[PDB]
Amino acid sequence: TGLLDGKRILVSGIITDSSIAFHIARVAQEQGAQLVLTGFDRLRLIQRITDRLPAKAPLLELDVQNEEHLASLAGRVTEAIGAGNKLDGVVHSIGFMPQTGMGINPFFDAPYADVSKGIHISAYSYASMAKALLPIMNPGGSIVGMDFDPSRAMPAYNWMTVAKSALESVNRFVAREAGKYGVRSNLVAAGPIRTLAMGEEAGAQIQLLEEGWDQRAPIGWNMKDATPVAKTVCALLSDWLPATTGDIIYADGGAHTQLL
Amino acid sequence: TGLLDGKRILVSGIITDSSIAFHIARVAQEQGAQLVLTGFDRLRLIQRITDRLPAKAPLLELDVQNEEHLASLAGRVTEAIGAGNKLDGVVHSIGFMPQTGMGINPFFDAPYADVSKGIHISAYSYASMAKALLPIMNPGGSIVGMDFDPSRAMPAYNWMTVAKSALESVNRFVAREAGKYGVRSNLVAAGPIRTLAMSAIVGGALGEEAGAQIQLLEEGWDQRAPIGWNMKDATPVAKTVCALLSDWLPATTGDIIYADGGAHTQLL
Amino acid sequence: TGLLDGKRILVSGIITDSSIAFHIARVAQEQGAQLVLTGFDRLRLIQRITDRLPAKAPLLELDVQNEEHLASLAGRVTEAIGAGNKLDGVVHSIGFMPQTGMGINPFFDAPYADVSKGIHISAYSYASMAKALLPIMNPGGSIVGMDFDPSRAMPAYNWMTVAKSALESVNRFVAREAGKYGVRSNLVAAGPIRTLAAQIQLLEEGWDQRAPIGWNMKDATPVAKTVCALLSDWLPATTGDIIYADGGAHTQLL
Amino acid sequence: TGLLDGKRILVSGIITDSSIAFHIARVAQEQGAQLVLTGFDRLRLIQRITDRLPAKAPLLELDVQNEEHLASLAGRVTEAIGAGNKLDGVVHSIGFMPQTGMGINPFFDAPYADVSKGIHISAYSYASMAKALLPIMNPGGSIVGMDFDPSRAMPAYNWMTVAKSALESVNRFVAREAGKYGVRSNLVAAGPIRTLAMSAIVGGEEAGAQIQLLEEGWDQRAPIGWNMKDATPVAKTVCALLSDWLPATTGDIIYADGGAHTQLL
Ligand SMILES: NC(=O)c1ccc[n+]([C@@H]2O[C@H](COP(=O)([O-])OP(=O)(O)OC[C@H]3O[C@@H](n4cnc5c(N)ncnc54)[C@H](O)[C@@H]3O)[C@@H](O)[C@H]2O)c1
Ligand SMILES: NC(=O)c1ccc[n+]([C@@H]2O[C@H](COP(=O)([O-])OP(=O)(O)OC[C@H]3O[C@@H](n4cnc5c(N)ncnc54)[C@H](O)[C@@H]3O)[C@@H](O)[C@H]2O)c1
Ligand SMILES: NC(=O)c1ccc[n+]([C@@H]2O[C@H](COP(=O)([O-])OP(=O)(O)OC[C@H]3O[C@@H](n4cnc5c(N)ncnc54)[C@H](O)[C@@H]3O)[C@@H](O)[C@H]2O)c1
Ligand SMILES: NC(=O)c1ccc[n+]([C@@H]2O[C@H](COP(=O)([O-])OP(=O)(O)OC[C@H]3O[C@@H](n4cnc5c(N)ncnc54)[C@H](O)[C@@H]3O)[C@@H](O)[C@H]2O)c1
Ligand SMILES: Oc1cc(Cc2ccccn2)ccc1Oc1ccc(Cl)cc1Cl
Ligand SMILES: Oc1cc(Cc2ccccn2)ccc1Oc1ccc(Cl)cc1Cl
Ligand SMILES: Oc1cc(Cc2ccccn2)ccc1Oc1ccc(Cl)cc1Cl
Ligand SMILES: Oc1cc(Cc2ccccn2)ccc1Oc1ccc(Cl)cc1Cl
Repeated sequence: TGLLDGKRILVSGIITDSSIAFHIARVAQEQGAQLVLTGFDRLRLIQRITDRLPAKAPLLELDVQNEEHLASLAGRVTEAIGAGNKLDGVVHSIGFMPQTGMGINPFFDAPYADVSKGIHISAYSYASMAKALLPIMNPGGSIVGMDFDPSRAMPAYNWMTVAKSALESVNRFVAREAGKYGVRSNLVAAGPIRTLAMGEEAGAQIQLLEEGWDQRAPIGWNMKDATPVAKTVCALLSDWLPATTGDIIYADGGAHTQLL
Repeated sequence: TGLLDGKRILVSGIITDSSIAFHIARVAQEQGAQLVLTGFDRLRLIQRITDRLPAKAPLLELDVQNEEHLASLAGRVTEAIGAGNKLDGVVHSIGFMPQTGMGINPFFDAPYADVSKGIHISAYSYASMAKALLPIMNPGGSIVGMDFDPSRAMPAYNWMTVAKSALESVNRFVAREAGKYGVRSNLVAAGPIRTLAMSAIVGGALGEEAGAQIQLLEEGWDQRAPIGWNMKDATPVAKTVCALLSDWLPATTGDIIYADGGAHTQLL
Repeated sequence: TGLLDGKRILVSGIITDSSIAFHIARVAQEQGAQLVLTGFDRLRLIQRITDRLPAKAPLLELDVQNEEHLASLAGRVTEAIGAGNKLDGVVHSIGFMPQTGMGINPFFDAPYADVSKGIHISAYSYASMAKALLPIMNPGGSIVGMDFDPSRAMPAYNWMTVAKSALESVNRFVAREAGKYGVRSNLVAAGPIRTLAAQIQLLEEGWDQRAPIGWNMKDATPVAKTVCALLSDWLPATTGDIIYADGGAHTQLL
Repeated sequence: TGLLDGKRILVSGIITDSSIAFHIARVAQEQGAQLVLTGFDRLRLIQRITDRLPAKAPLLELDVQNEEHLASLAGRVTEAIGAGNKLDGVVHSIGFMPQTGMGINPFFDAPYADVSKGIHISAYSYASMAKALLPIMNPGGSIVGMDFDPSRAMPAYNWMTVAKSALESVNRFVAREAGKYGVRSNLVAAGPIRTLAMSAIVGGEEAGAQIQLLEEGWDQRAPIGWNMKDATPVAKTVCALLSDWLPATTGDIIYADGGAHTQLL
C-alpha cells in the first residue's frame, strides 16, 4: 500500500501531540513516508513528544527567524537523510502572532513590531523555508503550508488573519520558484482544530465562530479530530494531486462553501 | 494497494479514447476500482472504446435529458453491481453546448433553446445524477464533476462559460444534499486537454479571430502554469479526480480542486 | 447639480411601489434622469404604480421571454425619447424562479422546465436586453443588473442562487459586447430587501449582524443610490463587475 | 453643484502631479471638497506641486512610520480645518517597497527587514491612519485606500503583491472599527498608471518596452480599454467612494481597471 512509500519528508511545527504537524507526521509515517522533523523552542520536550510517533525520525533545530538556522538547514537535512538523497516533501506548519494582535486586544492597539514578528513567522518564513529546501528537493516534490481562510474578517483572529492573507500571497510566489524544480507549493486551509495554539467576552466570540463550522459544513466538522486535515496534507504530498500549485485546498468540512 | 481498492464507481462521459472520462476510468481501474460505465448516444461505438480499458466494466445507456433513463438508473446500476452492493463514487464528465453558443457565433446570437439545452446537460444534470444515485451510495462516498474555470470571461467559450458558472453553483447545493448520506461532492477544474470536444468549434474558426484567440488561450496556459501544462496529457487530471474519489480528501465538499498546473493562480 | 442630469435611462422591474426598480426610478428622477420604463404583464396596474413617481415616463410592454417584444424594443424606445436621442442607461431589475426551485421545496425536486424558465428570465434576459439596447446607447453609457451574492450556497434561495451565478457569468460577457460601444456593464449585489418577491429570517437577520455599518431590510434607498452611482459618470472604469450594496456583510465571517 | 460639496477630506500620497493622489485631490476640489493634504519626505517641493491644485489647501507632514506624526495628526488636522469641524473623508494613497522585493531581484533574496518596511508603509499604515483619524471623523464618512489586485501572482510586483494582499485583509478589519463611527472603509483596485512609483517596478534598461507591453495588454483585456496616462477615471472612482452614493459598501474593493480583472484574455 502506502500513499507516501519511499518519500523523504520534512515536517515542521510539532510542539505538542495535539499539533496539526504531529498528526501530519503520524499519518505520513503510517503511509510509508520517511520523515525529518524540525522544532523551535524546547527541543528536549519535542523529542519526548516525537518519541510517540509510529517510527523514528531525526529532529533538527529550526528557529525560522534565525539566519544561521536557515543557512545551515539544507546541510543538516542531507546529513540526516544520507548524502545523494533529497527531500520529496516539505511541510510548513508554523504560526505565531503576539497576544496584542490576537483576541480581545483592540485591532488598532497592536504595534507594528508585534505585527511584523507575526508576519515574519507565519508568512515570510514560508518563502525562507522554500529558499533553503528547494535546492535539496526532487522533481515531483511538494511543499505544503497551513492556512486559515482569511478572505473575510472575523472576531479574535485579527492580525493573524492579515498574516494568513499575506501567507496566501507568498504561496503563489513560492510556486513560481518551486516550478523551476518540478516541485509544487500549496496551502491546506483547515477548519478550527483543538490545538494548544488556538477570556470571557472573547471566549464567547470563539465558541460562536467554532460552532459555525460544524453547522455550515455539509459533512460536519469535528474540532477534536486533526486527522482529516492530516490526510489532506498527505494527499498533497503525494503523486495524486500532480497538477495543482500556488493553490489552496480547503480541508474544512465544506464550511467555506456555505453561507449558513 | 490501489488508491481505489474495493471501490465501486460510476463513470459517465466516455465518447472517444481521448475523452477525459476514458482516462479517469483507466486510472481508477489501475487503482483497483470496480467500475460501471454510462454512455450517451452511439453505444456500440462507446463499447468498442470501453473495450480498450484494462478491465471489464458494464456499460449502461444514460441520456441525461431523458427522465426515463434517470428514473431507472439506480435500479440498472444495482443490477450491474449486485443487490446489496452500493457505489462509493460517481464521475460526471459530461458537457455540451450547441455551436450557436460557442466559438465564432456572436454571444448575442445564441437562441435560448440552445443555451438551455447546454445548461440542462452541462449543469442541471449534475444534480439529476446526484438525485438518482445518492440513494445507492455508501457513507464516505464521493461525487466529482468536471469544471472549466468560468470566474472570468474569455473568447469563444461563451455560453459554455455561463453553464460552468451554474455548475459550480449547483455543486454547492448537491454538497448540501450529499452531506446527509456521508457523501462528498466536488468539481475538478481542468486545464485545457486535447479531446474531441472542441473540434468543430476550432475547425470552424480557422481563418477567424477567436481561432487565434483560442490558440492564444491554450498556449498561455503552459506559460502561466508554474509547473507547466501539457494539453496532450489527460493523466494529471484523471489522477486529481481519483484523489477526490479516494479517502484522502475526506474534509472537502461543495468545492473546486484546480488541476491546471497552477495557471489560474498566476496573472502572467 | 443632479447626479444623472441630462441622461436618458431605461428601467425595467417595477411591479409594485416597493420594487427595488421603483426606488431606482424615483432616485434617478430626483437626480435629473429622464426615464423610460418597461413592464411585463399587468401594464395598467404598472402605470398606476409608476404615476406615483416624481415625473412622468413612457411605459413600454416587455416580456423578456417574448422574441417580438425584444426585436421591437429599440424602435419603441427611440419613438419614446425622440429623434436624435439615445439611451445613456439601462437597468435590468427582473427575476423569477418557480416556487419549485425555491424555499421549502427540495432542491432535487425542481424540474428542469421550471429551472430553465427561471434562468431565461433571471440570467439570459440580461444578454437579450443588452442585445436589443446597445445599438441605441451612447458611449459612456451604463447597463446595471441586480445580483444576490451566489458565491456560497444557502438555504431556501436554491435554484435562484444558481440563476444568479449564471447572471454573474452573463454580465462578464455582456461587458465584452458593451465595450465595443463604449458602454459599461455591471451588477449590484444587494443585501436582502422587504420586496414582494424559517431559515429565510435567520439568513436575512445575519446581514445586519455581519454588516460593519449595519443593514436595514426595510430600506431600499441605499441600493437604489448604488445603482445610480453606476449609471453616473463616477465609476467610468468599472465593467464586467459586481458592486456590493450589502452594508459590507459579504466581507465578514461573523 | 458638486459630488463632494461641503465635505472635509484628508488626501495623502501626493509626490508629483502625476500621483494618483494628485488627481483624487484635483477631482475632489472640482466637486466642491475642502481638503487637507499630507506629504511624506520632499515637503518643500510637495508644496510647490500642491500649488498646482485648483484651490489652496493646508499641507501637513505625515511619515507613516513615525509614531509622533501619527500621535499628533488629529490635532494638526483639527487646527487646519478649525476646532469643532471634523473630516468626512480620508484618502490613503501611499505605498513603498525596497528594490530587493520589487522587480527582477529574485523573490527569495528580499531580506525580511526590506519586506517588513514595505508591509509597514503599504499595509499596516492603512490601519494606523484609520486609528488616528476616526476620532475626528463624522458619521456617514469614508476612508479609501489604493489597491492593485493581488489575488494572482505576477512578474515584477513580487513582494509589493504580498503587501497588497495584507492591505486587503487590513481593510476588512478597518471596516469593523470604522463601522462604530458610521464610517465606511474600502479600497480602489486601480489599473496601471504612469506614476513615479511605477518607475520603481519596471526596468529589467527595458523600462519603455515593458511599459508598452503593459499598456497594450491591459487596454486589450479591459472591455472598455485602458489609458495608463490618464489617472482621472480612478480619481473619479475614489470620489464616488467618498460621496454619499455608495452608502452600503464597506470592507470592500471597487475595481477601476477598465474591467481587465473580469477577463482572462
Ligand atoms: N489549530 C487550528 O485551528 C488551525 C487551523 C487552521 C490553520 N492553522 C495553522 O496551522 C499551523 C499549525 O498550528 P497548530 O494549530 O498546530 O498550533 P501549534 O502551536 O501546535 O503549532 C504552531 C507551531 O509554530 C511553531 N513556531 C512558532 N514560532 C516559530 C519560529 N520562530 N520558528 C519555527 N517554529 C515556530 C511552534 O513551535 C509550533 O510548533 C499554523 O500555521 C496555524 O496558524 C491552525
Ligand atoms: N477537454 C478540456 O480541455 C476540458 C477542460 C475542462 C473541463 N472539461 C470538461 O470535462 C468534461 C468532459 O469533456 P471532454 O473534453 O472529455 O469532451 P468529451 O466529448 O470527451 O466528453 C463529453 C461527454 O459528454 C457526453 N454527453 C453529451 N450530451 C450528453 C447527454 N445528453 N447525456 C449523457 N451524456 C452526454 C458525451 O457523449 C461525451 O461522452 C466536460 O464537462 C467538459 O466541459 C474539459
Ligand atoms: N429584494 C431583495 O432582497 C433583492 C436582493 C438582491 C437582488 N434582488 C434582485 O433584484 C431584482 C428585482 O426584484 P425585486 O426584489 O424588486 O422584486 P420584484 O418582485 O418587485 O421584481 C421582479 C420583477 O421582475 C419582473 N419580471 C418577471 N418576469 C418577467 C418577464 N417575463 N419579463 C419582464 N419582466 C419580468 C416582474 O414583473 C417584477 O417587476 C431581481 O432580479 C432580484 O433577483 C432582490
Ligand atoms: N500607479 C499605479 O499603476 C497604481 C495602481 C494601483 C494602485 N496604486 C497604489 O496607489 C497608491 C499611490 O501610488 P502612485 O502610483 O500614485 O505613486 P506615487 O509615487 O505618485 O505616490 C506614492 C506615495 O507614497 C508615499 N509614501 C511612501 N512612503 C511613505 C511614508 N513612509 N509615509 C507617507 N507617505 C509615504 C510617497 O510620498 C508618494 O506620495 C499606492 O498605494 C499604490 O500602490 C498605484
Ligand atoms: O492560525 C490558527 C487558526 C485557528 C482557528 C481559529 C481562528 C480564530 C478563532 C478560533 N480558531 C487556531 C489556531 C491557529 O494557530 C495559531 C493562532 C495563534 C497563534 Cl499565536 C499561533 C498559532 Cl500557530
Ligand atoms: O468545457 C471544455 C473546456 C475546454 C477547454 C477550453 C476552453 C476554451 C477554449 C479552449 N479550451 C475544452 C473542452 C471542453 O468541453 C466541451 C466543450 C464544448 C462542448 Cl460542445 C462540449 C464539451 Cl464536453
Ligand atoms: O433575488 C432575490 C433575493 C432576495 C433575498 C433573499 C435571498 C435568499 C434568502 C432570503 N432572501 C429576495 C428576493 C429576490 O428576488 C426574487 C426571488 C424570487 C422570485 Cl420568484 C423573484 C424575485 Cl425578483
Ligand atoms: O502599487 C502599484 C501598482 C502599480 C501597477 C503595476 C504593477 C506591476 C507592474 C506594473 N504596474 C504601479 C505602481 C504601484 O505603486 C508602487 C509600486 C512600487 C513602489 Cl516602491 C511604490 C508604489 Cl506606491
